[PDB]
Amino acid sequence: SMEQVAMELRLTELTRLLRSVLDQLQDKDPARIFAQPVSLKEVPDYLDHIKHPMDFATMRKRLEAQGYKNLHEFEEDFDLIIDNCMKYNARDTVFYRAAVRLRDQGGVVLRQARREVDSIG
Repeated sequence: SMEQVAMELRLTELTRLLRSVLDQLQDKDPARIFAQPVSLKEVPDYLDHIKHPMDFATMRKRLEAQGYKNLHEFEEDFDLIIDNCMKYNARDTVFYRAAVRLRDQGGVVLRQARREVDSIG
């Protein structure tokens, strides 16, 4: 149906806007602390601590499959990245600190992304 195509075009254009958002957020992580999944070979206890691991590569795979239906879903995954790290790592660590800085800087980007998604529909 044409209605199904039109919905698919809207998902495509959301995907485009979320790719730009993802790029901008990842630039706020110049150390690449959040680029890849935590390795269970190197942190074998991780899944005892953190139930839903997340990282930028995993988000990018979901994005390229058009797997985010709305901005809320994408924000949920970004928040997991930050929140997971702030639980596993202590306040005095480079990891925790990196997460705080990513959260603070990413807020700016997400605030305007929300206006854009609402505005364009």
